[PDB]
Amino acid sequence: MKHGIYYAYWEQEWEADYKYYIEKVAKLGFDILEIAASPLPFYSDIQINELKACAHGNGITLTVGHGPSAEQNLSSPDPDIRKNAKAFYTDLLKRLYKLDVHLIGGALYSYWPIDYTKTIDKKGDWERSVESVREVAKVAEACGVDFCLEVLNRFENYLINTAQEGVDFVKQVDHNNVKVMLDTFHMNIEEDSIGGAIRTAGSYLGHLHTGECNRKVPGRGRIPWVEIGEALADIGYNGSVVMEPFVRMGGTVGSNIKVWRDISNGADEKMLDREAQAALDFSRYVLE
Amino acid sequence: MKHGIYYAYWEQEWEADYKYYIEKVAKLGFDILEIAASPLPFYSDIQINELKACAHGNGITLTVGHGPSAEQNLSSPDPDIRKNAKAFYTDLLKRLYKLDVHLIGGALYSYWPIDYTKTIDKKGDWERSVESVREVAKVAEACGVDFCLEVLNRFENYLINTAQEGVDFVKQVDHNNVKVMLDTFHMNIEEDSIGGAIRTAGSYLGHLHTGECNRKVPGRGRIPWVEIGEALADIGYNGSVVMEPFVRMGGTVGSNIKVWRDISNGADEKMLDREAQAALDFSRYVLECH
Amino acid sequence: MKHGIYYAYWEQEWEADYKYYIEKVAKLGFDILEIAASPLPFYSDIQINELKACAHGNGITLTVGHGPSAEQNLSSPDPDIRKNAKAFYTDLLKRLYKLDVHLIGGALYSYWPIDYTKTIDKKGDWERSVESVREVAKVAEACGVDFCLEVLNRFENYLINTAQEGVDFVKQVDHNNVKVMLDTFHMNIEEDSIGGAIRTAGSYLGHLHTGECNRKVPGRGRIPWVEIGEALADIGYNGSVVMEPFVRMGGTVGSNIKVWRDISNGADEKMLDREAQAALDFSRYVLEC
Amino acid sequence: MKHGIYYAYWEQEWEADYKYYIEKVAKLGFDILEIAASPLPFYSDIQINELKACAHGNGITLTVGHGPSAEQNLSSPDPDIRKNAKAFYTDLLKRLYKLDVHLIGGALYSYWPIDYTKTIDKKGDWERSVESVREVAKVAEACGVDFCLEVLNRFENYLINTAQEGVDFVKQVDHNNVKVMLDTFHMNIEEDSIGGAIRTAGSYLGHLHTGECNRKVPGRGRIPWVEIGEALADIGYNGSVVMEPFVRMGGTVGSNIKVWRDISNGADEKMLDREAQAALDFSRYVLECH
Ligand SMILES: O=C(CO)[C@H](O)[C@@H](O)[C@H](O)CO
Ligand SMILES: O=C(CO)[C@H](O)[C@@H](O)[C@H](O)CO
Ligand SMILES: O=C(CO)[C@H](O)[C@@H](O)[C@H](O)CO
Ligand SMILES: O=C(CO)[C@H](O)[C@@H](O)[C@H](O)CO
Ligand SMILES: [Mn+2]
Ligand SMILES: [Mn+2]
Ligand SMILES: [Mn+2]
Ligand SMILES: [Mn+2]
Ligand SMILES: [Mn+2]
Ligand SMILES: [Mn+2]
Ligand SMILES: [Mn+2]
Ligand SMILES: [Mn+2]
Repeated sequence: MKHGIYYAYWEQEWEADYKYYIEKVAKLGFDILEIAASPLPFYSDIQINELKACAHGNGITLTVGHGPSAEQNLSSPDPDIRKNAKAFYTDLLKRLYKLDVHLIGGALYSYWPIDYTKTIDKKGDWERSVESVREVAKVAEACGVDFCLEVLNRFENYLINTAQEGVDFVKQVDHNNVKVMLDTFHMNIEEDSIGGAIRTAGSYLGHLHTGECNRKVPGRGRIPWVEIGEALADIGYNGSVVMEPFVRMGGTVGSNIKVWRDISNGADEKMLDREAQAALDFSRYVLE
Repeated sequence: MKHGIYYAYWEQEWEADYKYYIEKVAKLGFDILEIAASPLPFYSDIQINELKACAHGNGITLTVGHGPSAEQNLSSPDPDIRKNAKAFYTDLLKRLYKLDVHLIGGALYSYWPIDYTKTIDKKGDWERSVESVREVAKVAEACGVDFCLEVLNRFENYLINTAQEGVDFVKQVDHNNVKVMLDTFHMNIEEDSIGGAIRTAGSYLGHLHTGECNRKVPGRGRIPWVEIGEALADIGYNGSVVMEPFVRMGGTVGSNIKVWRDISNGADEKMLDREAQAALDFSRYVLECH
Repeated sequence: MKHGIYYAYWEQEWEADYKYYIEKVAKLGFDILEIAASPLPFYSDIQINELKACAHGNGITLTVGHGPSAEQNLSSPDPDIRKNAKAFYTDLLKRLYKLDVHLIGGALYSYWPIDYTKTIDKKGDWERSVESVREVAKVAEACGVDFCLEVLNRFENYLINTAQEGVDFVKQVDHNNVKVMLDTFHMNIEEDSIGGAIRTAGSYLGHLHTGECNRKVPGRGRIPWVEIGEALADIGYNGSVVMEPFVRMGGTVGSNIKVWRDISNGADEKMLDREAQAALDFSRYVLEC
Repeated sequence: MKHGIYYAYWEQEWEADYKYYIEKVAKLGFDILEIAASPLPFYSDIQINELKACAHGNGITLTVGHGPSAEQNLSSPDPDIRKNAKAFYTDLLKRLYKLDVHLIGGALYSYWPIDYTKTIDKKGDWERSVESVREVAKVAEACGVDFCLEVLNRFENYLINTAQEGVDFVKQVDHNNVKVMLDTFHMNIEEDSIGGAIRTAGSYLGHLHTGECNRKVPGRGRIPWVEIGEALADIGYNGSVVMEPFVRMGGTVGSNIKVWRDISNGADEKMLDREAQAALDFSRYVLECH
C-alpha cells in the first residue's frame, strides 16, 4: 500500500514549488506527493519533463487532486461551460500522461467549492454529469489515468454525499477508468458506518484520502483507523492512501477549507514535517 | 433530565402548527417540544396564550430555536442591521416571557445560514457580537430567558466552532443569562474529543442538541452516546436534551440543512413518529445517571 | 431476532423457580427465558410438563445454559468420567426433548469453572472433546436440540478462546446441530475484532449472549453494539440473543462469575426489572437491521 | 513521558538475563526496561551494582514489577505470613534503593496468581492489607520507592478491580509513597469508562501498563488509545507508561498469563523486536500531550 500527503498541508494556495515538496516528502518517507492540478495547464513541456524527472529521481509517485471552478463544471446546464470543461480535462489528462501520473481525484463530476446562493438542480446536474464524465473517461483511458470521483459532505457538494451514491454514479457512468474515492473527513459527516462505506465502495474504490474529523493529521483524533484498516483489507484495497490535513488559517486554501482557528497551534515548518512523518508512521502501522 | 424534539423533524419550513406538534409529542412521550422562533413575532396575545395553554394542558415544556436572518445579525459591522437585530430580539424575548419559555438557542451571536461568498472578518464580527449579546443579555435576564449560543461546524459559522471558543466567548460576554450550547452533529465535526468538549463547556453548558453524524435520530449511528452521557454526569448537567433530526429533502429546511438525498428512506408520518419515540427511549436510557 | 435474558440475573444459585421468571420476563416483553440445566435431572415428568406449559401459556421460549462439573467433562482423560458425562448429557437432552427446548449452550466441550490448579493438556483434551461431542451431537440431533459451544475467555477455559478456535473445533466435530456460540463479554477480552469475530463465526453462529465488559446489562458500557448489529446482519443471523447480566455478589453464582463488588448499586428486584427491560428495548432497537 | 516494556515480552519464566534486555530495549529506543523482582533477592552487592551500571550505561531506567507468592501475602490472616511478607518487601525495597529503582508495582497488596480454591474473605483481607501496606510504605519512603498497587480484573484478584476501588484502598492507607497503578488490559474488563477510570485515579496514578485487549502490543487492537492519552493529559500524568505484551505460549509466564494459543503467530526474536518498536512509536505518538 502506497502512502502520500497533499502538498497543500504546507501551503495556502492551489499551486506551489512541487519540486520542493517532492524533496521534503521523500526525506520524510512518503511514497507519494499529491499536487493540485491548476498550475499544470500553465506548464511548458520543459517544466512537465523536469517535474517528472524530479519525482522519478526521488522515488516519489505523483497523484493529482482538483477542485473544479464553476467554469470547468462538467454537470453545468450551460452547454458551453460543459464544452469548455471537456476541453480542460482533455488537455489536463494529456499533461498527466506526459507527467507519468496515473490518477486524478476530487469533485471531478461537479465544481468546488459550490455556490449555494444558487438554485440546485440535482436531478439535472446528475444526468448531465454522468453523461459528461463518460466522455472524459474515454480520454482518461487513453491517457492511462484513473478518473476518481470523490464523495464529499453535504456542505461541499450536493451530488454525491455517500459511498452508495458514488457507486451508483460510477456504475451508471459505466466505464473502466472511473472510480470511487472516499475521504475519512467526509465519511465522518455523512456515513452510517465507516467500514460499511468502504465495503460498499468495494472494487470501485480507486483512491483514499485521510484526515481526522477536524482535518488534523491522522492518528490522534476520533477517526476509527483500525476499522478502516480492516475494511480496506476486507475489500483487498491495494491502492494508495493520501493524507490531506489542513491545520492553518489564511489564503485561498484556508478559506476554501474553512479553517477559522489555528488548528496547528503555531506549528512551524519543522514541526509540521514532524507530525506528518509520525502520522505516516501511524498510517503504515495501523492501516496495513 | 428533560428530553424534547424539534418540530422541524416533521416539517420542511421554519414554522408550523405548534399545537399539533405539542399534542403529537406529548403522546410519544417527550417532555419538550422545541419550536422555530420566526413566527412568534406575529402572534396576537390570543394565539400566544393558546400556545402556552396547549403546552400546559399537555404537560409539555417549550424551548425555542432560531436561525437568524442577515438583518438580525448582531455581529454585523452595519449599525442599522445591529439596530434591527437588537430590537428584534427584545420583542422576541418579551414574547418568550409571555409564552413562559425560559430558553432560546442557536447561532444567536451571528446569523444562519452564512453567506460564504462574502469576505470574512472574524475578529471584527467577534468583538461586535460580544458587545451586542451582552446588551441583549439584559433583556434576556428580565424576561427570565437563557440565551444559548450554539457552537457550530465550520460550514455553518466562522465565529464559534469548538466548545473552547464557545466558553471563551461566553466568558467574554461575562453575563449570567448567556450559556454555551453544544450539538452532537456539530461536535462530531470539529472536536478532538466529544466527552472533552462537554467537560470544557462544564457549568456554562445550558442546552444540548442531539442527532447522529448525519442527522438521523439518535441510536444506530456512530455518535458516542455513552461517552456523552458520562461526560454529562461528570459536569452535573441540569439542562435538557433536544433531538434535532433532519431526514427529509425539500423546502427551506431541506435546503438550509442540505439534505440532498432521502435519508428518511420513505418514512410516512407514522414511521417518523415510531423512530422518534424509539430514539427517545434510547436517549433516556443511555444518557441518564451514570 | 428473538431476545431473552438468563434467570440468574436475579438469583445467586444455579437453579430457581423458573415459572416465576417465565411470568416475569413475559410481562417485561422478552421472547426468551434462559435457564440453568443443573436442576433439570431432578425434575419429575409432571414438573417438566408444568414448566413447559408455563412457558407456552406465556408466549415464552425456553433456552438452556450449563457450566459442566468436573464429573461431566467430555474432554476428560479418565474414560469413566467421559462415560458418565455422555450418560449425563444423554439423559439431559432427553429431558430437554420433554421440555420442548431445542437449544443448550455453554462450555459443553469441557467443564466450568476450570480448576487451574491442574496441569493443562490442551491437545489431548481437544481431541478427546471433539470425539465425545461428536457422539453427544448424535443424541441432541435426535432430540431436536442445537448443541452450542460457547467461546470463553482464557481465565475460564483453555480449549476455545476465539471465534476462529470455535470454528476450527466445530468444523472438526462436523455435525449440523453443533454450533459456535459467542458472548460479548468474552469476545471483549480475546478478540482483535468484534465484528471480525462474528463474521468469522458466520453460518456456524448458533447462539449469542450479551453483557457489557463488566457484565452489566447491555447498552450503557463500552461494548460496540452498533458494530455487533451490523455484523449480525452481514452474516444474516436470525437466531437468539440472550443477555446474561451478573450484577450481584453472593452465592455460587457470585463466586463463579467472580463479582466482588456490588455492581448493582443496591438495586432491588423492581429496579433490576426496569433495567433489564430498558436493556431489552435497547437491544431490539440497536441490534436489528 | 517515559516509555518502557516488560522484559517478559521475550521470556517464558519470571527471570532472565536483564543486562541483555537492557541493551536490547536501549537499541529499540525505549526509555525504560521493567524487570521481575523475583531474582533480585538472590543478588550479591556485586551483581546489583553491575546491573545498576548496565542500566546507567545504556540510558535505560529500571522499573520493577512483582507477582507476590502466597508466602508474601500482606493481606493474609496468618500473622506469620504477614510477618514474612513485611520482611520480604523491606529487604526488596532496600535492594531496589541500591539499584536506584524508584518504582515497583503489581498486586503488592495481595498475591498473584491467587488460588480461587480457597474461601475468599474480602472484607478481612482488605483491612489486613491496608494496615500492612501502610507499614511497608515507611520502608518505601525511606528507600525512595513508589509502592504501586495495580488494579486487576476479577479473575486475577478480588480486592481491587476498579480504579475507584484502588483510590479507596490507597486513600485508606493514607501514605505518600503508595500509588494506584492502572493497566489497559484490566481496565478493559472491569471499567465502565477507560478515560473515566484514569481521571478517577488522578493524582494517585503512579504507573500505567499498556497492552491490547488480548495482550498484543499496543496499536492495532480495540483499546481506546486516544481517550487514554486525553485522560492522562486531563490529570497531568507525571509518570511512566510500560507496555506488557504477552504473545507466547509455554512456561510459567505462558501458564500464569494464560496464553493458550500462539498469539504471536510464529514471531521469532527479530519479529518481536520490530513489533515492540512499532508499538513504542505508536505509543509516544498517540499518548503524548493533547
Ligand atoms: O476533500 C476535499 C475538500 O473537502 C477535496 O479532496 C479537496 O481537498 C481537493 O483539494 C479538491 O477536490
Ligand atoms: O444545528 C443547527 C443547524 O446546523 C441549528 O440548531 C438549527 O438546526 C436550528 O434550526 C437553528 O438554530
Ligand atoms: O458466559 C458464561 C460464563 O462466563 C456462561 O454462559 C455461563 O454464564 C453460563 O451460566 C454457563 O455456561
Ligand atoms: O497485569 C498484570 C497481571 O495480569 C501484572 O502487571 C503482571 O503482568 C505482572 O507480571 C505482575 O507483577
Ligand atoms: Mn479529500
Ligand atoms: Mn443544533
Ligand atoms: Mn456507566
Ligand atoms: Mn449504571
Ligand atoms: Mn455467556
Ligand atoms: Mn500489568
Ligand atoms: Mn487531541
Ligand atoms: Mn494535536
